[PDB]
Parts: sequence; structure tokens; C-alpha cells
Amino acid sequence: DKKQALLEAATQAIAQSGIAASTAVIARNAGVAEGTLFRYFATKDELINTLYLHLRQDLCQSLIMELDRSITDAKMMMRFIWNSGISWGLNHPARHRAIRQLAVSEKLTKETHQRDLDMFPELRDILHRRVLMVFMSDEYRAFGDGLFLALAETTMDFAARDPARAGEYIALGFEAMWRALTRE
Amino acid sequence: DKKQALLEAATQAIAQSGIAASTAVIARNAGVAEGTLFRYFATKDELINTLYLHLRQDLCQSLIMELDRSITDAKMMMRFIWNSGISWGLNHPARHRAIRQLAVSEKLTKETHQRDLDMFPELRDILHRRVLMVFMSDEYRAFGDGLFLALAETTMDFAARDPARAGEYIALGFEAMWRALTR
Ligand SMILES: COc1ccc(Cc2nccc3cc(OC)c(OC)cc23)cc1OC
Ligand SMILES: COc1ccc(Cc2nccc3cc(OC)c(OC)cc23)cc1OC
Repeated sequence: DKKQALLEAATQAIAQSGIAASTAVIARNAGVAEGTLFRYFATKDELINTLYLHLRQDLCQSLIMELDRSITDAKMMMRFIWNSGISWGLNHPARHRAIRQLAVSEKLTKETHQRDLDMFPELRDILHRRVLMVFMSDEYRAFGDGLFLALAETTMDFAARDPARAGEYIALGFEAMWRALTRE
Repeated sequence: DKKQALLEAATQAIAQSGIAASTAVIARNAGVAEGTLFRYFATKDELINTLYLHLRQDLCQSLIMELDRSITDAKMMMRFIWNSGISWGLNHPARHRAIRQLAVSEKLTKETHQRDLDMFPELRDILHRRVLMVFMSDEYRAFGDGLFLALAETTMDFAARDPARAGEYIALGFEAMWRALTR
């Protein structure tokens, strides 16, 4: 599948180099001509948006399959989601870094954000109820995502380096993020 | 001054590579033999700690010089200090990135942390009064600094890429950081 090879190649290149990764380099590492990349993605912006949703879907498969939903308290559910996302990101550091590079890019469309939210309805509902309004807004969502992902990456880095304390770092990082980004 | 040249070469190398930066490379980039580096710094860990204090001293010179001394409210003082620090880091991205790499390395000693905050007593006193106790503890201070510096660098990134909203990024990032780290 040329498209799957392109998505994997875009993941690695955008993780490494951000959205400034050129469509010509992505094509080469996928083993195809650049016109072939545009054969599957009309523009680079479409590739950015398609890749983002592809990576979010991969993450969400882990978040949802793992979700202990004997849980109805929102913060408890979010802690579980956080823990699962930490595990996913440590297992897939390039996929996680690509999500972060794409999320802070301001290239993601309204349709992409809507589909992203709707892929995981329980998470969506909690974010709309609890995240500070400015960080769900079109104007500042990318900044809210940037702050969230900065705290997530720091938590992952410390957990990876000091596994004896990993559970404590993950808990403290979740709690700091929760205070920073949510309101009662 | 080869000590200053070594500190500058160490700043750029550690900003790029973290504390894995090679002392042979730092010495070569300062134009001296590697053994000359160790005449100025007894060990690589001492270089790490001295450089951290050197860069924190530079930052604090701006923080202290800029601080409005008529402000007595702790949070408002910290908002001013945050803004001054954002300005300094945007003007000196390698120095700030080196501080971040050194802070999260866990190679900074308790004494170095003490000497660091003693350079800016107003900041020191506010941190001890307001930061969550876990993030002032020896065991989790490096993580507290990592969270702080992650929010700081994200704020700098957005203010630099979208300067038309710099004041809003700086204010939103401060409040997020403040809620993350204080009680
Ligand atoms: C550790 O990394 C993650 C952990 C959880 C998620 C799921 C998620 N996506 C978007 C916004 C989120 C916002 C959250 O809280 C504000 C949150 O708390 C668990 C999870 C969120 C994504 C993650 O990275 C993309
Ligand atoms: C934007 O970058 C900075 C801004 C302020 C400072 C000063 C400072 N140093 C250590 C811990 C700090 C912790 C703070 O709040 C918890 C704080 O609020 C203004 C400033 C802090 C350092 C900064 O980077 C090293």
C-alpha cells in the first residue's frame, strides 16, 4: 500500500522535522515519486490533516480498548485515558511526536478537529465540560494542545528515564495538567 | 578569556545535545585542548553545575533589573518575572534551552539549587511559600522544573511564531503554569 507507506514516512519525517518536512523527502522515504504523494493527498495540507486523524485514530484505539469503564467520574476517566496515552506514546514516540508537531501547526481544519473530537465521544464530552473555554476555542486551541502535549511529553520523558518513579511522575503530571487546563 | 569561551561553547553544545554533549567537542569549540577544560572545571558534573549557575545568573540579571519594585503582590510579581523571563529566553534561545537541558538532567546538586535561588531572594521566597511542596522536594524538583520549563518553552514558541498574540500567549501560559505548580 503506497498510501500506508506514505503515512508512515510522513510520521517519521514530521516527528523529526515538523510540518516543514518537504513532500519530496516524504515521497522518497516511502519509495515513490512526489507526484505519487500528491496522487494520494491533493495538497500537503491535506496530508497533514489526514495524517493527524490517522495518528489520533491509532491512539484512540488504545485509549478505548483499554478504557476501564466501570468509571463514571470524569477526572478518574481522564486519569485512565492519560495513563493509556502515556503508554501509547512511549511505545510509539514518533507517532506521538508527529501528533504534537501537527497539533501546534495551525494547519488543522475545522472538519479535522470535529472528526477528532467525535472519534472518542466520552473524551469530547469531558473536554467540552471541563477544559477552560479559551483552550477549546478556534483562536487558542492549538496553544491549549501545545500546553497539554508539553506536559505529556515531559511526563513521558521522566517516566521513561526513571521507571521506578514512573507511576508517580505519571500521576503528578496528570494532576498538574488537570489544574492547568481544566476548571470546575 | 578561555573560561568564558568554555562556558559559551558548553552553552551551545548542551543546548543542542543535552548533557550528553562531549567535553572534547566543547573544548575544541572553545579553542582549547580537552585537558584545559578540566583545568577550569574539575569534572563534567562540575561543568554542568557551574554552567547552570552561570546561565541562571545571566537570566536573573534581567529579571532583577526589570522587576517593578512597587509591586508587592506575590502572584503579580511572578507574572512580571515570567514576562521578563520569556523576553530573555526569546532573546537568548540557546541559553534558555541549555538551562532546560541542565535542569531536567538530575545532575544539579541541592547546593546548586540553593545557590541558584539565593541569587534572586524575592523569587526564592515566593517559590518556597507558594509552590506545591512536592515540586520543591529533592526527589521531584527536577520534574517540577521540567513541567515549568515545558510550559515556558511552549509559551515562547507560540509568541515567537505568532507575535500578534504574544501578550495573550504569555498571560495564558503564566496562568496555566501557576495553576500547575502552586497552591
Ligand atoms: C500522554 O499523551 C496523551 C494522553 C492522552 C491523550 C488523549 C487526549 N487527547 C486530546 C486532548 C486531551 C486533553 C486531556 O485533558 C485536558 C486529556 O486528559 C487525559 C487527554 C486528551 C492524548 C495524548 O497525546 C496525544
Ligand atoms: C520563561 O522562562 C522563565 C521565566 C521565569 C524564570 C524564573 C523562575 N525560575 C525558576 C522557577 C520559577 C518558577 C515560577 O513559578 C512557579 C516562576 O514564575 C514566574 C519563575 C521561575 C525562569 C524561566 O526560564 C528559566
